[PDB]
Amino acid sequence: SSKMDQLRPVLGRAGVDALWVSAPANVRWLSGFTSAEDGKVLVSPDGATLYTDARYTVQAQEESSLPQYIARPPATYEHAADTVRGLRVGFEAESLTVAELEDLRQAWPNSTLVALRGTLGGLRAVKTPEEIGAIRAAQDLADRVYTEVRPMIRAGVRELDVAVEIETRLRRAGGESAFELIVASGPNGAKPHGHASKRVIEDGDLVTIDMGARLGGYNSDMTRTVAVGTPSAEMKRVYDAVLEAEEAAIAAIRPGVRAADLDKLARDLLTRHGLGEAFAHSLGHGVGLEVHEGPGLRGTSQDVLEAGMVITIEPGAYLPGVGGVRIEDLILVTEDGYEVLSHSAKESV
Amino acid sequence: SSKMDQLRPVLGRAGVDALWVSAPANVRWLSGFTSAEDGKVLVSPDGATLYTDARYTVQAQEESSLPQYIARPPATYEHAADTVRGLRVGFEAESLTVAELEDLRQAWPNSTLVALRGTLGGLRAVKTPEEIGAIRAAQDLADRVYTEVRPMIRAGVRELDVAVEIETRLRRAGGESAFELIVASGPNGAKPHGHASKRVIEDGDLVTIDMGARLGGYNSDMTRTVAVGTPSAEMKRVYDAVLEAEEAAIAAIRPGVRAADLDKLARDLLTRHGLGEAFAHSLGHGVGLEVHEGPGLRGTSQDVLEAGMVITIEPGAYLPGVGGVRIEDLILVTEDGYEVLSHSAKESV
Ligand SMILES: [Mn+2]
Ligand SMILES: [Mn+2]
Repeated sequence: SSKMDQLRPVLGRAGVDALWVSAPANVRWLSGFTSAEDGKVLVSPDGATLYTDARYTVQAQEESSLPQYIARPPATYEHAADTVRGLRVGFEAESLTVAELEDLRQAWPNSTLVALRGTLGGLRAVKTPEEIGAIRAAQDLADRVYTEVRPMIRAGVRELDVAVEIETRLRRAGGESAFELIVASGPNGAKPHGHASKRVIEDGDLVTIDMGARLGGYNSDMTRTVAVGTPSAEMKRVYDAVLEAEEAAIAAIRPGVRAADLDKLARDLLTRHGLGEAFAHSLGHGVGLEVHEGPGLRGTSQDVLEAGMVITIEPGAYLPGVGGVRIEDLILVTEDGYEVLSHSAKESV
Repeated sequence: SSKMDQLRPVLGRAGVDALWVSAPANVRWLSGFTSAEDGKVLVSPDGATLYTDARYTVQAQEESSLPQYIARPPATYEHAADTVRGLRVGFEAESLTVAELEDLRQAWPNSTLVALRGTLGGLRAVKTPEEIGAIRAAQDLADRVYTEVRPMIRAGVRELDVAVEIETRLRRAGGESAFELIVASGPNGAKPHGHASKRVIEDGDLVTIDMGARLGGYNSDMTRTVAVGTPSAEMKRVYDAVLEAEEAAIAAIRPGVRAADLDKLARDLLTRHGLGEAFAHSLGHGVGLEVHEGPGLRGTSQDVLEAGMVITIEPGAYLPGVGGVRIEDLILVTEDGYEVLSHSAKESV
């Protein structure tokens, strides 16, 4: 099914006749336009149109699978007004600002604007082979850089300087760090929040490296924890439990498995190994045009995995004031199982 | 006048009794909380309260000048509901999403939510001496790194690699690049949009370096253009005109000068030197907790400069397919003139 033919039944069930697409990732998903922060798409009974300004004329002509109307706001949605006369027009309420909604309300007085909240969650969950290729390229770059920087992770090095080395190499390759890099050593390993600080890595520390590459618009995501010297027996048990949990959750991936059941599998396992109050609250997420997108792997999730989806699996266990471990891989759901896309070594500790 | 005593008359003129502050920069401005993406402030007849969650308990106690209520949304604004009973409550319509507004509407059924659009524009335009100090520190870091990277800008070097060197050094210093770095050589100098590409700098090129440092939450911003080898006579005339324009606009800065009149001064000057259809459409902007904030120096601006404001002055002239020049300095308005905060050399060409 085409992307448009995936989207239209969703709009029907949501009770709207049209959709103003404003989230850059969904503008790009639908049209192929790669400067999507400066584009908008109207999906309507008349078809679908990409709105962008004249700076982008040639680019949009080359990239867009949709016809273009070339102008600046407010001419864009004013031109669109006659198309949505008398229609229920959905909009992305978790993206659109109130001021932007007011602008549309003024332009479309004979339309009914309908807020869509969770409606388009996981719209992009299943990737095409072209999209998978782009994600593989991003993850391959991530793996290359991780492999290059790994030996520099040793006693005497600041967390921050490890992060700088990773960033430098991703950028030089024509990519970028996908999100604020995490390099968490020793007690900093217990904060899932923290990013690379000036703390100096020391003998005995575990070091958690949480990183992804953005390349050609697509993201990757993985997490590794490594030992510098010999860790405490406690931290070794924690590492071994998190790795056991990760590999077990990954091994249950297949079309039809419920995301919540994956989360439960990880929870139960960590609980069996004495870490059932120390663990992260979501097992993982979709990855694509955004680092964090549908599906969601939490206990309450109603998501069901299907072939073509790309997700993370990331159990974590944190011991406040002591240390913590996260291990994460990027997984493609296949027709009868899974394929791990993130190839960097997972070491013993 | 305190920040609260600056804000309350503005709210009065805007016809509201209260304000839900959601823009991170204004949350931080008002409270001093530095993880302001995860804080919200209610300004009300009862006073002002910072809302944030328990991860931030100690930090908020240490940083906030305002009392704290500790919880996650929606408990935060539900707890706030009784405070705004029967009140007109302003909200930042250019920040708040429609979904977030719906959440507030449900929580506050006995309140009237009032959209504020341009209302708080330039709220933070005048900086305190502490804020000025933070901006000086950011700009000093920018100048240091620029001075360090400048000699590497030569024939054979990719624009991208110059950008990487700048980023590396800012990060290692405990700061960050304030915005996507621009290193624009040769014809790339004619695109004000473009960022550092893989283009190799060559003899004869001008190179425009547009950069700032974010450090401790505060931003800096400057732009330099340099010659690699000997430029064409045309590009030299363009450079000399832009520098002439920049220094002239800067020399007119004082309390009471209209931002629009500064823009006109630059326009007229470029026009006199045959570049009056080649120039940028805004002369500059405020800088602070954001790279781009009030005031605005465009022809239509109603802004009037006052002591304590920090702005950029950046004339530009672009010759499509050939090249272009931008030169920009960061300026503090003083009681009887100005002080240039950006100290990197401006070279001859
Ligand atoms: Mn990760
Ligand atoms: Mn600049």
